Amino acid sequence: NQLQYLHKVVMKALWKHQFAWPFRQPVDAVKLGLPDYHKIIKQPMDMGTIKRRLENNYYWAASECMQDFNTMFTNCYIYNKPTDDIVLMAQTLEKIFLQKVASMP
Amino acid sequence: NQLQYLHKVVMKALWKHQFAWPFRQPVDAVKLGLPDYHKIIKQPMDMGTIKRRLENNYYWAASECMQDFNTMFTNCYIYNKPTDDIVLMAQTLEKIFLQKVASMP
Ligand SMILES: Cc1nnc2n1-c1ccccc1C(c1ccccc1)=N[C@H]2NC(=O)OCc1ccccc1
Ligand SMILES: Cc1nnc2n1-c1ccccc1C(c1ccccc1)=N[C@H]2NC(=O)OCc1ccccc1
Repeated sequence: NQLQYLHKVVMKALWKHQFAWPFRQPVDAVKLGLPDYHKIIKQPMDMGTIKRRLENNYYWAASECMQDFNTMFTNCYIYNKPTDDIVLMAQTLEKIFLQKVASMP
Repeated sequence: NQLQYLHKVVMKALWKHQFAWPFRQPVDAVKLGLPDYHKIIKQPMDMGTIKRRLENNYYWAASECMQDFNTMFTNCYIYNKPTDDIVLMAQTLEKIFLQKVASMP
């Protein structure tokens, strides 16, 4: 019921979102040219991974899925500079995530 | 019911927590010697403010209170360096926040 909601309502909205594109797949540190990314960020996470996990019944509790969303956003804030656009993008998506989590069954 | 839960269960646990102390009052940029804090962080938030707001029935929806917790943690990640202790402290508290939010009525 709760994981159904996270998949059917929360992920549906965030995946579609205008600012979703950077978070749809794992950060490729080599392509992006970020040699220090995996030195700073120890637990990478992204929406593609969360989506697969929801589809394949990976999670046992809603909170596990919620923690993955949180880790995704947090990594972005920790690695990037405050003035970066990605930071505003993460904030916008996280706000919507928390709003819908408040309405979870 | 939901705001009661946020006050009685969520705030109760986080306020007591070992790592709560830096977040119990607004960041005093002058005392802490952070001249650029309010240039970078545009919406300051802290647990003291959230606690007063819960006590005084300030909030209309649980999500408003949840957004304040999120803003508090996010500010910490954006302003501080990745290796700072406060960053680990925020992560620990945020994990507990999200865990209890998953059990909200
Ligand atoms: C997700 C995520 N998390 N971080 C990043 N993405 C990301 C993932 C996939 C694609 C893009 C991005 C964007 C991005 C997103 C949107 C707009 C602009 C940028 N930015 C990436 N970070 C970056 O390029 O760091 C700059 C840097 C480089 C070297 C050293 C220090 C700092
Ligand atoms: C909350 C919160 N958010 N940021 C900070 N606190 C905070 C609030 C109240 C009290 C302490 C702290 C601690 C803290 C907390 C715990 C342990 C260590 C530190 N650190 C503060 N930041 C800081 O000193 O920046 C270093 C800096 C200075 C100048 C320039 C650049 C960077």
